[PDB]
Amino acid sequence: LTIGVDIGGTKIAAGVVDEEGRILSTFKVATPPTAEGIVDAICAAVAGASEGHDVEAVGIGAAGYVDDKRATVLFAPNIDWRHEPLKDKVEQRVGLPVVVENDANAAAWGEYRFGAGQGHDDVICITLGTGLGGGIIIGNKLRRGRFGVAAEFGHIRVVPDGLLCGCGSQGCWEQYASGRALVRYAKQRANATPENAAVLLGLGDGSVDGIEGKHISEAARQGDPVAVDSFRELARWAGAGLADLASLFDPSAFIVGGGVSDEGELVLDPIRKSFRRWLIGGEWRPHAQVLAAQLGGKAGLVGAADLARQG
Amino acid sequence: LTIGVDIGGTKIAAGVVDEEGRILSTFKVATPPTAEGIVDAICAAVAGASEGHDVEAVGIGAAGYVDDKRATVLFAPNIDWRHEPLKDKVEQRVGLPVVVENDANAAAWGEYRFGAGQGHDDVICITLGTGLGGGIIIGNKLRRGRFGVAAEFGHIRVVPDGLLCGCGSQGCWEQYASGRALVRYAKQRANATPENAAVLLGLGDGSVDGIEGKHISEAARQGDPVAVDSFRELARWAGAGLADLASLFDPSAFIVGGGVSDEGELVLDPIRKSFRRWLIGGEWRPHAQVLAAQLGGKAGLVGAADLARQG
Amino acid sequence: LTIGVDIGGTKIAAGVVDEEGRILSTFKVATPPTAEGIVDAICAAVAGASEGHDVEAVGIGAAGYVDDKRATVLFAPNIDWRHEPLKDKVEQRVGLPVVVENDANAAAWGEYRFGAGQGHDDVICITLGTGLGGGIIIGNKLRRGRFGVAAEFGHIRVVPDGLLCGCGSQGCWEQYASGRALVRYAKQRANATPENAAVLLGLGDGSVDGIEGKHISEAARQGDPVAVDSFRELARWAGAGLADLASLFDPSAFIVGGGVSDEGELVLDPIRKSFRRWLIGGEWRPHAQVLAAQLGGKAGLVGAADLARQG
Amino acid sequence: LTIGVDIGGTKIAAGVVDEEGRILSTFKVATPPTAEGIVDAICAAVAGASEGHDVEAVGIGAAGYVDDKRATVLFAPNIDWRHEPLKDKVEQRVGLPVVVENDANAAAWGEYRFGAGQGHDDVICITLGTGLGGGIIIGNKLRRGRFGVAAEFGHIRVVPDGLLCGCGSQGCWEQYASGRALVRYAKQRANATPENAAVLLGLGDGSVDGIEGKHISEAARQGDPVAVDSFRELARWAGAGLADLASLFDPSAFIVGGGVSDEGELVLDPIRKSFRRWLIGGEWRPHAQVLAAQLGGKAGLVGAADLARQ
Ligand SMILES: [Zn+2]
Ligand SMILES: [Zn+2]
Ligand SMILES: [Zn+2]
Ligand SMILES: [Zn+2]
Repeated sequence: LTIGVDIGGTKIAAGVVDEEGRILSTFKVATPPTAEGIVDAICAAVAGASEGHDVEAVGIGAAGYVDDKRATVLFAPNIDWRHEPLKDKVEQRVGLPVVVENDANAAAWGEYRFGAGQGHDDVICITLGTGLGGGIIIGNKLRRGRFGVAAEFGHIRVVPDGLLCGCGSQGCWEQYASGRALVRYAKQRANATPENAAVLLGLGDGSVDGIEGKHISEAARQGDPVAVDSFRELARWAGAGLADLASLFDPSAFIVGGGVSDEGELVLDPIRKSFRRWLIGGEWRPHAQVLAAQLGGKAGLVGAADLARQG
Repeated sequence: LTIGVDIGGTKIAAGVVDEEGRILSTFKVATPPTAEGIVDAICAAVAGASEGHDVEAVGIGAAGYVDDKRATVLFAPNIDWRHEPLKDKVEQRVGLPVVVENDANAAAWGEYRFGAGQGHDDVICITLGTGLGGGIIIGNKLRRGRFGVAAEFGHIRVVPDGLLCGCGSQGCWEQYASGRALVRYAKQRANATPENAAVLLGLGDGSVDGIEGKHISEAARQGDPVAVDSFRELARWAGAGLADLASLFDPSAFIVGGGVSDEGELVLDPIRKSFRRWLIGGEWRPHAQVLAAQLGGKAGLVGAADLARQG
Repeated sequence: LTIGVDIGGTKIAAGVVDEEGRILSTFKVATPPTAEGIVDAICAAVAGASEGHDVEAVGIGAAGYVDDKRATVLFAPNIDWRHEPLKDKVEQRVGLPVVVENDANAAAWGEYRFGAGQGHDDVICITLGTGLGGGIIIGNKLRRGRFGVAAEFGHIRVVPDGLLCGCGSQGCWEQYASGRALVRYAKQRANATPENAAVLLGLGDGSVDGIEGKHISEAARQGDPVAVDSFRELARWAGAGLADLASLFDPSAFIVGGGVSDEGELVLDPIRKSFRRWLIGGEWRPHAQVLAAQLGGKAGLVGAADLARQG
Repeated sequence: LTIGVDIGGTKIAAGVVDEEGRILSTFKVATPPTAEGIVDAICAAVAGASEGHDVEAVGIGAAGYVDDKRATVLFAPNIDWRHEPLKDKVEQRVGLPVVVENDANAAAWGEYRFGAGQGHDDVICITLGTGLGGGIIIGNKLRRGRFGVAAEFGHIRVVPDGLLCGCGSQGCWEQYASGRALVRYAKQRANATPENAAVLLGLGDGSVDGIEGKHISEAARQGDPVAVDSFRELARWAGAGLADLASLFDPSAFIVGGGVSDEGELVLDPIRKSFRRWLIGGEWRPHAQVLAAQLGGKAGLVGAADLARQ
């Protein structure tokens, strides 16, 4: 029995989780803008979620690069952590041992252990959020890398001299296949051909900026030409990438979750269909599966809890 | 005590390799023009290399996708081989256990176990030649992939819609970081500004296309502006690539070898400099060493012989 | 009243064309393998077509860089002409006044003066064949540029570090927007997803290699999915580019034509839809029309003739 | 005898320009925040400059898409203007006839008629500022295009699915060869190897983001390895471009001017050399000349002036 925490931009969330990934308790606080308030909000959230239960360790999913010690947040893009010991600060204050994991590595292990990855051995997970993140599992282990920063798939350059990424470099995959990307793609199309977007503009404020990640997903189901076109474009870079990861890792299966994948096979099919249409030498090689995530949002919590059991 | 085989375009070497990766007796045969005759020449070579030696097992470097069961060449670009059961074929006609490995994988592992990898756990190898290829070690074991076809690095797409590649896909990395690329960039630069290739051209037939691989590594070490600056361009693509593999697996070390690196730190240093510059991170995330391969060309032969002791 | 010449690769055709651009007599002659044999063959052609006809001039469509004096082929890619004085040669030997033009320019002028171009002042014609080619008409004149070599739209570099081109460069538009292109796209796709290209692979010989341009323009209208997707890919590069010519010259009408446009609204339409999708200034700038090319094959001859009317 | 006007984010300038492009007077008014106020400050500036002189017309340098009718500003990326009838509004409030030109096109014509274009026919002008803009001259006539929005070189896509542009499409040339681009390249390379940028970080504030356009040109003329390498990187894209315009227009000359070129052959020689390294089939074809722009900052103003006489 253990507790996991997903540190998710709007809300932090803690929970007591059994050996089969069942949430016995949830508790949530509004994420702080500050640096040190996160530690304070985390313990607050641990102490709320423990709720009488006899807890052994605590695993935290932080959105940022976490080290190979599973101890420190090396760098987050938003929140100012400079080599900040998060294990050390929280261990001394909730008494119990702590382990810190990359946010998506948590999700990755979450889906693999209790989700769509059950009964596979070699598995790559992607998540399509505002950005694009993931994790590896090879041989039944999470693979952090030697320094702890492995599978930062979002910043594999896809387009040289590409778009400015939120990380510094240009052309990162995260700027072409993601929730950010999707919206760019809508707006671009939307601006040129306003007519073939009457159902999609009719959802926001009517004007070319009122477009949001939700508006597209729905506007597409009702087949709004521009909406569905923006999924193709996404599906493209999405699939391209999967094919590149397929060339490098050759998994049994990719497991695509994310906010924009909790939409279903409106998105998942085109990407599976792009992947196939972009994989190399498929004639001779086995095609990996492109499965969707089962645990949706919960992944990282459960992932983190169970990752807090490993040595 | 075990034999390794390296199936070269010109010639097929079969050597006896000991526990410590030491070639005790190489033996050679010419590479016939047929597909089916190669299987004879492999046996012919394993015959003669094996004279008066207590041999246990035999590994084969295959220039194509090898499966996970390590027994068939699924597809080779230059040998007419399709689902060709090289293992069963040779196992039957030599009388000793056989494994078949990807040629890139053998050399990757050969370097990891007896070469430049010693004392590392997570390692990614590249070798630059006509092409680009390599292998992966994560946690002390070669990682072939779920289906046996991993680390086909050569073909991670680096330019969308880019240069035509021999795997039939546009924009692979092989096309930009490889002896073949090196040459292209020289031919372009030399043709733009002939005045700076006073030395480089003099080495070939004084002509526009005379340039060949060797002539550049010669012209470079002789401080020739075009030949030194072609290596700068090969560095950009080579490094930028490693920086991306650094995001995927984030190893403790890249090991960079093959024909193009035989020329030494003239080639490797500007790469190491490119790698550092393209690396996503900054001064928080630590850098993976870029080491020179030690076992030169014998990598494939040696490493194959060791992969013959696995399971 | 005047004769034009279409220097076809398998025959040479001289034609008598009136003030209203309608062909009277037409005399063809085998294309010889020798360079000056084409001169000889042009003169024979000219003679044979000028039967009891009051002929004033002879315009000649040459597929090379013609100069500003409309006289020398400065370079033909196939014919061995370097600085050939084709105007003075052919004048001397047939007694009539002569003028030489780029073959795309003849096509361009023909279509502006006798096709989709009528009632427009500023117009840009693109003809999609093995390559791309075109011509500028601005202020009702053809615009050869200072040195003669205007309008080589084929080789304006759309993908830096892209595809090696006949012109000797990488990433030229020609390689992305043309027959040669469409076919890549089909082959890449068909080999990726055999299942979907079942009609396309029928029309040829079963195999990926057996695919040919005309088989796709058919397999499309029967709605073969691979063959349509390949027409999307083309329409993307063709429109993307048109929208760049639109930002350069800002014409009243583009006129897309030549081999893979004479197929019709199967193609023009997606292009027209892809030009609007990529045009910048959606809501403010009027949209230039995308018209289909009325004269088909004929144009080169008809334009050459009529360009002979002035200087 | 006529009046040109130059509408610039900091100041508007309206001068009197004779037959040979010579400025005889110059008046200036600070540029107000409203769209509806620029209208007035322009009237103010023409009234201020037409002192004593017999002016026959006004030409106006609009920083935005102007139409074929030389009368409307269809959209400006800064000035809040949509289908603004600037010609009519001004004509009626000064009493002299007015024409409204694209600002790049004003500049082009000025340079072609009075500066480095002297004695050419087919000529393409590029000005290299915060962004890249320009104008096309073919057969001694500025070419505005069918709808007047022609010549907009800045936004030919050089890198597909590339950098975000201020027109909202990705990849535009403006994002790769321009004052802004120059800044980015400087920053990137000094962040990559600060040791070769000691001289340049000095001129700024020791710090990677304190880098600005002026700082770099000075750092290069003191041979600062990074400032130079960042004009190499500007040259690469600047020529590649000029090379593709060579392919389209084949002019007798490109005239490269504006903010970044103010620095001279330290910038143009890299470019002039890149243009050659990217020109298609340049042993058969004749090469266009790359020439330094003569009239510097004034071109737009002189240009607008003469464009009021065509
Ligand atoms: Zn990034
Ligand atoms: Zn490839
Ligand atoms: Zn070309
Ligand atoms: Zn733009």
